[PDB]
Amino acid sequence: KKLPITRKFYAFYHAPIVKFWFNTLAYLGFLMLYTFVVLVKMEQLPSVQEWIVIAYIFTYAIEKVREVFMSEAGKISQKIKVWFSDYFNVSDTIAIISFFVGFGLRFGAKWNYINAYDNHVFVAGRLIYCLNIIFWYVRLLDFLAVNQQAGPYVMMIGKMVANMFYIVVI
Amino acid sequence: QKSWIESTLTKRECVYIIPSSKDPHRCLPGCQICQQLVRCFCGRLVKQHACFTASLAMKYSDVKLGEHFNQAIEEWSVEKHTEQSPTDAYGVINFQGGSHSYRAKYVRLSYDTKPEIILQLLLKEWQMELPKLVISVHGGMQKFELHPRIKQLLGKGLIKAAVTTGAWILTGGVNTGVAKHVGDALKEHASRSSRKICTIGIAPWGVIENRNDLVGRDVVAPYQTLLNPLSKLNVLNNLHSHFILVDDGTVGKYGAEVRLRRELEKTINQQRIHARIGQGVPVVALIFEGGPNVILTVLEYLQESPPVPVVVCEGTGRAADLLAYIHKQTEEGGNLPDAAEPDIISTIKKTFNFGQSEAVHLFQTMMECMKKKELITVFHIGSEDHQDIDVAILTALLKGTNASAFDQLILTLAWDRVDIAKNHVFVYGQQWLVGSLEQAMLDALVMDRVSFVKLLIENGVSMHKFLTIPRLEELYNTKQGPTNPMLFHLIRDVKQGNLPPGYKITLIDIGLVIEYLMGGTYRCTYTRKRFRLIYNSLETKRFPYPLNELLIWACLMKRQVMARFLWQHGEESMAKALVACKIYRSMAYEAKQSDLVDDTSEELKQYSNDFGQLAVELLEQSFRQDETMAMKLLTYELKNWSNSTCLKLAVSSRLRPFVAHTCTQMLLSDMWMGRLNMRKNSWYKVILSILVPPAILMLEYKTKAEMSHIPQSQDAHQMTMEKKLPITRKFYAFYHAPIVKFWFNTLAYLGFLMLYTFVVLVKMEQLPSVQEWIVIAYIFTYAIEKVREVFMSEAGKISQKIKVWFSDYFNVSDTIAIISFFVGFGLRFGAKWNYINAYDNHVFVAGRLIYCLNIIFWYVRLLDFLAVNQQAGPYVMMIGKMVANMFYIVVIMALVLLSFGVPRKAILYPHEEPSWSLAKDIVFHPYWMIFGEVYAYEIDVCANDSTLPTICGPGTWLTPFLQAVYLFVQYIIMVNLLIAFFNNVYLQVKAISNIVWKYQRYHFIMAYHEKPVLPPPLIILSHIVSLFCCVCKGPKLFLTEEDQKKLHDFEEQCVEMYFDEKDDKFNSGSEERIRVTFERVEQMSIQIKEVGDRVNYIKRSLQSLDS
Amino acid sequence: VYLQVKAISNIVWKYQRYHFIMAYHEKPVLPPPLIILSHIVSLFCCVCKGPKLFLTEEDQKKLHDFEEQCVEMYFDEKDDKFNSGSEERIRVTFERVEQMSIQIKEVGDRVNYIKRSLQSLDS
Ligand SMILES: CCCCCCCC/C=C/CCCCCCCC(=O)O[C@@H](COC(=O)CCCCCCCCCCCCCCC)COP(=O)([O-])OCC[N+](C)(C)C
Ligand SMILES: CCCCCCCC/C=C/CCCCCCCC(=O)O[C@@H](COC(=O)CCCCCCCCCCCCCCC)COP(=O)([O-])OCC[N+](C)(C)C
Ligand SMILES: CCCCCCCC/C=C/CCCCCCCC(=O)O[C@@H](COC(=O)CCCCCCCCCCCCCCC)COP(=O)([O-])OCC[N+](C)(C)C
Ligand SMILES: CCCCCCCC/C=C\CCCCCCCC(=O)O[C@@H](COC(=O)CCCCCCCCCCCCCCC)COP(=O)([O-])OCC[N+](C)(C)C
Ligand SMILES: CCCCCCCC/C=C\CCCCCCCC(=O)O[C@@H](COC(=O)CCCCCCCCCCCCCCC)COP(=O)([O-])OCC[N+](C)(C)C
Ligand SMILES: CCCCCCCC/C=C\CCCCCCCC(=O)O[C@@H](COC(=O)CCCCCCCCCCCCCCC)COP(=O)([O-])OCC[N+](C)(C)C
Ligand SMILES: CCCCCCCC/C=C\CCCCCCCC(=O)O[C@@H](COC(=O)CCCCCCCCCCCCCCC)COP(=O)([O-])OCC[N+](C)(C)C
Ligand SMILES: CCCCCCCC/C=C\CCCCCCCC(=O)O[C@@H](COC(=O)CCCCCCCCCCCCCCC)COP(=O)([O-])OCC[N+](C)(C)C
Ligand SMILES: CCCCCCCC/C=C\CCCCCCCC(=O)O[C@@H](COC(=O)CCCCCCCCCCCCCCC)COP(=O)([O-])OCC[N+](C)(C)C
Ligand SMILES: CCCCCCCC/C=C\CCCCCCCC(=O)O[C@@H](COC(=O)CCCCCCCCCCCCCCC)COP(=O)([O-])OCC[N+](C)(C)C
Ligand SMILES: CCCCCCCC/C=C\CCCCCCCC(=O)O[C@@H](COC(=O)CCCCCCCCCCCCCCC)COP(=O)([O-])OCC[N+](C)(C)C
Ligand SMILES: Oc1ccc2c3c1O[C@H]1c4oc5ccccc5c4C[C@@]4(O)[C@@H](C2)N(CC2CC2)CC[C@]314
Ligand SMILES: Oc1ccc2c3c1O[C@H]1c4oc5ccccc5c4C[C@@]4(O)[C@@H](C2)N(CC2CC2)CC[C@]314
Repeated sequence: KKLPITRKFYAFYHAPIVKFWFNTLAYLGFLMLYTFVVLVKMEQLPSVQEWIVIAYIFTYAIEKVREVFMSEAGKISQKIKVWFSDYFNVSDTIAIISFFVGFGLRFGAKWNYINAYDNHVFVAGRLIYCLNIIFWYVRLLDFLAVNQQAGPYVMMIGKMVANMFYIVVI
Repeated sequence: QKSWIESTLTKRECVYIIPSSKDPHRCLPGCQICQQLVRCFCGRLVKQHACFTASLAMKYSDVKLGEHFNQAIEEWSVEKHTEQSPTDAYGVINFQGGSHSYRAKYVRLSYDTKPEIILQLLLKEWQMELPKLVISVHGGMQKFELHPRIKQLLGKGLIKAAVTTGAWILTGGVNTGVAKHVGDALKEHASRSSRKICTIGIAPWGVIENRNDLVGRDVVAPYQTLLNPLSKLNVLNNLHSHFILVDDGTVGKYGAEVRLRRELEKTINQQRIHARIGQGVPVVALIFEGGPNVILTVLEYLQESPPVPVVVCEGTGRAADLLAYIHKQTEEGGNLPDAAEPDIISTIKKTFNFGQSEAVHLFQTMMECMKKKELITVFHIGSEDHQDIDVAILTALLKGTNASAFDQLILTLAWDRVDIAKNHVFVYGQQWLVGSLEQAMLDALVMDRVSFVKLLIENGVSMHKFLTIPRLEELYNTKQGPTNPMLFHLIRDVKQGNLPPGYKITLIDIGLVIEYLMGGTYRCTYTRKRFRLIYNSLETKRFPYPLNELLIWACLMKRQVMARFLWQHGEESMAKALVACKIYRSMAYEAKQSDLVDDTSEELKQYSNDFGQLAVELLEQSFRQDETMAMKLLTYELKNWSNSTCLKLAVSSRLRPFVAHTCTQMLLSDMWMGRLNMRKNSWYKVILSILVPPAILMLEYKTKAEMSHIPQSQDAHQMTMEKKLPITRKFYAFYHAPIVKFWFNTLAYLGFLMLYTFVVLVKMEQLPSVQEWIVIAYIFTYAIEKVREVFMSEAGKISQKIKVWFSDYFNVSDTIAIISFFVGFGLRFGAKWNYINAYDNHVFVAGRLIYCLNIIFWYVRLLDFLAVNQQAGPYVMMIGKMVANMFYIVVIMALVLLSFGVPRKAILYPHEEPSWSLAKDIVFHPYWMIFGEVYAYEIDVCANDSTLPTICGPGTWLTPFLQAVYLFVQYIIMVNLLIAFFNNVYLQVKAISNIVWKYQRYHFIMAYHEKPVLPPPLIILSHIVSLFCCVCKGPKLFLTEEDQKKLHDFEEQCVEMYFDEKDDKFNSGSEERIRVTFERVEQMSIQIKEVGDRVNYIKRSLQSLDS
Repeated sequence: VYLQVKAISNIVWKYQRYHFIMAYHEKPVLPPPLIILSHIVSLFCCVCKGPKLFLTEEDQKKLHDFEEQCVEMYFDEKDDKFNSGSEERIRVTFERVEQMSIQIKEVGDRVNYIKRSLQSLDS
């Protein structure tokens, strides 16, 4: 029993297994809040739950920018071509961009003060939230794919969609 | 200085320069030519010494002014005027890659190295193993060219002597003469056996080329093998591993190592060959094509204590062949044959020109080498004489140097060579001492020498007289063999942690390990009263069954090859295999629950499955011979294994293929019948006879002779010892049959559900109805019986009874069902009634609703009753295995569910306060869509035929698109993925479920021998009697003594038939017949070509006799 | 199509654990609501100022000996499996029985050259 006290904290928080659950628990708490935001009535100013959501997706987007620039290959345009080759990285790009399109229409709109959803710009911003949240539930399969048993089925669903295309066309 | 070589080893330089004899060559101006060409008497010339002290003396003219008083010219000895100095050389001498990389080492040491220092060099520093044989090859330098035929035999024989004994081969090192032919033997038959072969070349630092390239402290130097045309010097041989290099003067001066190599042989022969054998390492001398100095070396070996023997070859043709010819024309140790000395000395001088003067001096050496014939082994090639020189090398260490046959046998034991021991130690006429063969057995068991245990048993050693208590104390307490590092962890677990540092293990301690591994109520023969008292006293000091005692030993010491051998010898073969399956299995479970750097649990688990497979294959062999006698083998007490049972041992091991084998299933099917002959009855008749007790007496039963293979109770046996079976016996036979106890509980259980379904569907008043009290009386008395199953089951530890019982599915489900019933009955019964309207009391509602939910437990429990059938049972066990296997597909289906419900609720209902109804609404409708409900008129809420016209609003046109995607993913992808999952996993889950069903009929059927006759509404009558007879005051298979004798003869006969048909199936396979053809056609190709050469030796006389 | 897509999906899943696990050696400790604390530090230490397997010199030597030994064992067991197969043993039998048929017929002719001298030396 070696490893004094301040060494055992470095060992824990830098283990990849710990970084995973420490991102997973934060992601599940994110969806619980972002499910609350989208089911409950939205007022003019965002709620405290809704700012936490925005703070997540914003800071989550910065980390995706960092993964691109600081990955492997010296050529900057070669960093791009590798990263847009994965499924959920393309899905994150659509999810991050469409959120701030939706937050922009939501937040930067002239309110009515007599009845909500007479502003069609605010409706369109809210309805993008309701559709953007699908990206973030399907992303739980991305978290579920760490398991030895679940993982191969998640990768299987995509391969079966491609293989049955022409039966579905018929 | 970070160099063990520098503190111990020695270079040495000729610091004092004496010139050559008299003459500088040419070139009149004498003042320059004394430096240009005149050598030192060292041997090298004056410009290469460099002499840090005498470098200041070479400027005058040289060291040591002139004529120097001619007696003093010779004065250079290597002791006086040749100064020692540190290392200058060690490293890898890696040869330039030919076939492979071929590394080696070198030292460059002195001549005056002490014999203890050179021995310290080879072992510790160079990480070499202490050998078991030294083959010092000796011959003549530079001669050459064996024949091709003789090159294969002498090549193959030298390798198989060294790789099968782990030998050192001492050569000359340099590529001239012998080492060229030693290494070419290594070229042909290497098979990377340099791990076992360590050829050590002892050369000088003289005639070797590129000596200055090897200069360096810890230098991996490259070394070339190119035949230098202009040169005549010698290179090292590439296929050596270690080099010892001795310098007396310098380049030239071709001898300094003859003493040091010989003194190395003295040091090895003084070392013990093994830490159990007092005999020293033998040294042999192999003689190829020789020379004049060879004859002085051969004679120096024979004239010594100990007399090192000599092996001489022939066919090469030199002094080697002289020793072949001189030894041939000579009987036992007398002087000479008829006077043919002019024929001998003439043959001596054709090798080297001596000329009748000192060729006579060779003859006094040839008459002392014909003298000691017993230590000389000639290998005649051309008549397969003595079969492959590796036999003849190792046989030569046994013929001479007269010693005991014990000394001959234990020498072969260290070499791990039985074919020498069988064919040259166990020959006819050899006389043995009284306790020598026993000491050989004790050595062979410890050293893990299985094939010598086989040889000593065949040649007279009895294990009954051999294996004593103190000797078997030793077999556990050895580190001089392959030991188990796990046995010491098992001993401290049963002695509460005390561990003294010496700690000779006792057999009282081993028995506590066996009882811990076998588990349950196992009691070894070491921890009983009879053994402890005779263990204090120290024939009765021997064992009655020794091979039961060693088979446990071999398993606990993790010696599998020894365990498979000791299993085949002795009685009770199928039982010992099931014990060993249990012993390794328990050690495999202890290995995982222990902090070791070496797990070795997968090795033990494989060893457990090997003996388990042997048990199944003996049951299959016994079942084919006689079905009835094989069922007796499953259930007779063993009397040497704690009165246990081959079923009880296999069920303890969870060895499923034995319990699921058709022999045990016939036995379980026959214990189910009891004394009913259900081959000529029907299940209609058993049920009818439960309801009509006088219909019992119209049922065909089984006789005493039709039940000799079925275990019974003690008092049930008394009923059989006496159309037999009078009236009051036929009632005992019926109501105690397990098949009858089943239907008599099943009918009571179905009547229970019919009542408890009535109670829960019909209105409940304040006081319980008569139907409802019967229900309570059932579950109460049913709960008492479950408490009795826990306490009175198997294992003495009360908390271990708990852990086994909560491991089954329906026993956990019964616990929840029994507890939640009385929670519900408590809220139901013990509540203040209202008397104006029922179900205004929320405590009574909650009690009733628990009944409505508790009844699900009792319908699902009908699957527990349905699982007795051969066809339904495996499907019930299959349902559970399929739920576990499809978990992660269903999880994905649940995330797709939430991916749709959350946006649909968000789009369609934009004006919601926080409520727990939101959790309901995002799950509810999307779940029912999986099951056929499209909600057709709630799609497109803005349509005219919509049933939700007020939900139409901004953006509700998105939801038909969302639901189209949802159901495509659910039915068309995920439901069909789940159909496909079950199809392609069906066969291997149906198969596993059949074995699991067949395995657990044992615990099922053996439970109904202990259950009472009477069902769980009336069972309280049986629990009064069970307390009455216990305070006031399982089954066995009975056999008479003439049926135990017939059973032991059956067990022995079926094992004999097992190994015979196993050997006949192997020897009659196509794989084995092809290779024995391959090996015989190989030998026939050798002979016919060699007979084809003899018949060509015939036609030389045809031309002669035709003349 | 289940078995061959389930099989391909297992290998693809196992392949991409590398890019997955080696990504989490470079990700920050702290999750994406609080990760902005880690991006300040990452810009602080960069402007102001992957993993390796360390081995001592006596462990590199033990590793190179292991690599060499396992390659030697590879070609030996590859040659022993080929020379011990039923296909190769039949043909080496085929080629030797062919040569033995040649020799015995040709030794069978020599022994017929012997019986010419039997009638001679019997006379
Ligand atoms: C590696 C790859 C993955 C990473 C991708 C990361 C990049 C993601 C990129 C995201 C950018 C997406 C576009 C932003 C929105 C513009 C469009 C729009 O509809 O605007 C609207 C809002 O117009 C405004 O002026 C208010 C916007 C407030 C700020 C929020 C948007 C920017 C945040 C971005 C933060 C992202 C940064 C994340 C960190 C880097 C315009 O319409 P309106 O004004 O509402 O209506 C006018 C009429 N009315 C007033 C009568 C109603
Ligand atoms: C091997 C393993 C398997 C075997 C497991 C076997 C053990 C199973 C264990 C079972 C025990 C389970 C708990 C019992 C009920 C207590 C909880 C409860 O809600 O009580 C209620 C009844 O309170 C009473 O005082 C009336 C209870 C009458 C007796 C029935 C319960 C005990 C029977 C147990 C017989 C089991 C023995 C079986 C044979 C051993 C309290 O609430 P209330 O008073 O209704 O309401 C008060 C307010 N009001 C008056 C205004 C309405
Ligand atoms: C073991 C394996 C794990 C299973 C998975 C997890 C299981 C899912 C767990 C879901 C959690 C439960 C949701 C209900 C939440 C509470 C409801 C409540 O408070 O009030 C509601 C009561 O309604 C009910 O109590 C009925 C709830 C709906 C039935 C759910 C069936 C399961 C379908 C899904 C199964 C697959 C799930 C797929 C997963 C994504 C009503 O609201 P109220 O405000 O009380 O009154 C409103 C008045 N009004 C009615 C007159 C209008
Ligand atoms: C980004 C990642 C963060 C990490 C997560 C932890 C940090 C986040 C934690 C807390 C932040 C909460 C916001 C602060 C304000 C509190 C007020 C409040 O919520 O009141 C509500 C109570 O609601 C709750 O108590 C929870 C509501 C969200 C549902 C999910 C809770 C769990 C999420 C996290 C934990 C699960 C973790 C699961 C995995 C282990 C009452 O409703 P209202 O607000 O009066 O009305 C709403 C109307 N409005 C919106 C129009 C105004
Ligand atoms: C504040 C309270 C905190 C706790 C609460 C939260 C609990 C935590 C969060 C979520 C639940 C997870 C708990 C079980 C984890 C088991 C460990 C395991 O084996 O993980 C495996 C999968 O690891 C994953 O992370 C799989 C995905 C789960 C997290 C993301 C949610 C998606 C699935 C659910 C979404 C909803 C489902 C639908 C119903 C609503 C990885 O391991 P393995 O390959 O099996 O091998 C074992 C060895 N190993 C671990 C070293 C790798
Ligand atoms: C108009 C009405 C429509 C009618 C119906 C028809 C339309 C609907 C049809 C199809 C919808 C399904 C979309 C998935 C298809 C992916 C295919 C694919 O290529 O996958 C790739 C990965 O992708 C995955 O592994 C997918 C994992 C996420 C699940 C998809 C979301 C579904 C659940 C949420 C839905 C919730 C529902 C509620 C929300 C609205 C794999 O590709 P590959 O072939 O293996 O290529 C080789 C590997 N390679 C990628 C590395 C090169
Ligand atoms: C625990 C194990 C026992 C073993 C079983 C045998 C012993 C059990 C046998 C008999 C016990 C019956 C109780 C005695 C009182 C009789 C009155 C009666 O029932 O009247 C009813 C007639 O109902 C019937 O005749 C049957 C009602 C139960 C349905 C199942 C019958 C078969 C169960 C057993 C045989 C099937 C065996 C199947 C397998 C071969 C009329 O209704 P009520 O009662 O006027 O109104 C109810 C209202 N209250 C409840 C609010 C008051
Ligand atoms: C190991 C086993 C543990 C068992 C623990 C025992 C649990 C005992 C628990 C509770 C005791 C209940 C007694 C009353 C308590 C105070 C409330 C009260 O008096 O009345 C209230 C009762 O409200 C309810 O909800 C009653 C039902 C609660 C039990 C819920 C099921 C628990 C068992 C799960 C299944 C078993 C699973 C177990 C399987 C393992 C209201 O009624 P009232 O007041 O009479 O008048 C009417 C309303 N009025 C006041 C407005 C007029
Ligand atoms: C008062 C009137 C009394 C009579 C009436 C009551 C009749 C009796 C009660 C019930 C019906 C059973 C009658 C058929 C029995 C056939 C015999 C047989 O082979 O049994 C097998 C299964 O044995 C079982 O017990 C299976 C489960 C049936 C009893 C429990 C009810 C669950 C299934 C139904 C629930 C509802 C279903 C849904 C529809 C509502 C066992 O045998 P085997 O492996 O096939 O091998 C034959 C050799 N052997 C017998 C030596 C082993
Ligand atoms: C919120 C809404 C939920 C949404 C849906 C999802 C939830 C529903 C999901 C699942 C429900 C099904 C439950 C059974 C699962 C058992 C799994 C298992 O491990 O089985 C074990 C035994 O178990 C059996 O053999 C089961 C036999 C009883 C049948 C189960 C009841 C179903 C019928 C009544 C239902 C009637 C319906 C009406 C009543 C309400 C076998 O385990 P194993 O893997 O083989 O392990 C190896 C062997 N070992 C055990 C010895 C170690
Ligand atoms: C894109 C694919 C090809 C399709 C091409 C064709 C379509 C072009 C694409 C999109 C069309 C978007 C506008 C259509 C609405 C017109 C009618 C209307 O007013 O509807 C509603 C508002 O609707 C809105 O305010 C729009 C909301 C924004 C939707 C965000 C993108 C949705 C698609 C996902 C992104 C796309 C990618 C998805 C992946 C495939 C009605 O609200 P209202 O105006 O207040 O009506 C009065 C109501 N009242 C009487 C009750 C008060
Ligand atoms: O092989 C077995 C053959 C027959 C039975 C069992 C066996 O094993 C048991 C087991 O295990 C299961 C696992 C999953 C699903 C069902 C079961 C079952 C069922 C069961 O509970 C059951 C019958 N009886 C009591 C019931 C009164 C008959 C007890 C023994 C039992
Ligand atoms: O083998 C892999 C094992 C585990 C994971 C991946 C693997 O490969 C990836 C990949 O590829 C897929 C293709 C089709 C369907 C699913 C995926 C996935 C999923 C995934 O996105 C995912 C987990 N994490 C991020 C998530 C935080 C965990 C990143 C890496 C990832």
